[PDB]
Amino acid sequence: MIRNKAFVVRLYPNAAQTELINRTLGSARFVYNHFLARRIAAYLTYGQTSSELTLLKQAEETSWLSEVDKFALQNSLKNLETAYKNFFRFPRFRKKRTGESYRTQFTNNNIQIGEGRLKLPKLGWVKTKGQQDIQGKILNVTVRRIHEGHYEASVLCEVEIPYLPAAPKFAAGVDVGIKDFAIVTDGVRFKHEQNPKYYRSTLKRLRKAQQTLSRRKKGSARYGKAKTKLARIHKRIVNKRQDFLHKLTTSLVREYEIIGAGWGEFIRQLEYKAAWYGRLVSKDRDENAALNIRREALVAAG
RNA sequence: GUUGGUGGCUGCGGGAAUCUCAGACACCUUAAACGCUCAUGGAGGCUAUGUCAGACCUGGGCAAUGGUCUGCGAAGUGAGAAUCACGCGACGUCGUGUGAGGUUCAAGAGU
Repeated sequence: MIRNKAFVVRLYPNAAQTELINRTLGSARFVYNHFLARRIAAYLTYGQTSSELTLLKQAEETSWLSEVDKFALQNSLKNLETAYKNFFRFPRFRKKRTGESYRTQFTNNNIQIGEGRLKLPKLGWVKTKGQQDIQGKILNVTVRRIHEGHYEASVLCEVEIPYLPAAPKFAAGVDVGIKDFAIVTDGVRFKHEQNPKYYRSTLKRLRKAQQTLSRRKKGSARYGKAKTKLARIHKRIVNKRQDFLHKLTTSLVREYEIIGAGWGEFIRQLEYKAAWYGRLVSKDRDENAALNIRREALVAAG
């Protein structure tokens, strides 16, 4: 019943509270590159990297590392350790991107949920919009920068999600459609889920944005504006796709107890919402393909 | 140089659709296309079809035929505005601070 959910709330920090977010993202990237260089030159362990980070915080040259939140740097070091272990079971550096995130752990109520505000360790009260009601213990907050004027805080909480009631239909055969995104079928009626509106149009706008960026000189101010616009259109495409898939998968979970482009997001959302709401997933051409998928999935399940 | 009817390009409204509002518009019963302003800039920008190859393809090779915009100024470059209500400061505006923003549905995300 207790599920880990990420109440992504749009942050609206002031000038100081966003300067600090920038200086913490840069610091988490810096303490990543520095210790990656140290690890590469070594051929360090968790204790060694923690001690060297503490010395850097006390170092005169890099004293500003202690200004940013400590949990961001600790989790940056943890991510570096995991990446190094995966490469051993020497990854590339971290490049300054538009979309960069840091996460802060929870300790002695350093992070608190306000009405239209969010409390963060070095930031104070950060104004938020669309604060979905939270009734669980905060685990960590992934303060991020989608692009220049867009910040978010994936407040990971342990909120007890309740299982949904009994479902009207027993299965929903879904398969990748040619024209439609997918065709669902309870078994008799073929509800063809058409692709979300203005999806080819927004892909065309994405191509125009990519062409505009490639026409500009890197490191320029107008190049920065075009890069931000490309990031905005990427975020808009992600929002449209994820909203289409959220609505489709919630409709599938509510309407059907079983659910037999962006298909990766579709499958991820379907699986985690099936786990959350108490469902199961078994993992003429379109209609017959969907019917066969439904029949085989139901046979495998039972 | 037009009172009027439909359409969505951009900005805020957390997300999607829709809607107000605002910056521009576009056609005339049609439902498509497009963000805008100023300065600089000086010849290119967009698109359809063909190619495996400019969104270059995989040390080798291809970048063709048309339409469309464009010297009445393209790309690039620098600077700006784009919801509402209260104040504060300075000359009806400009900054600056705070607050609010409709309906339905939805909302785990990240290296």
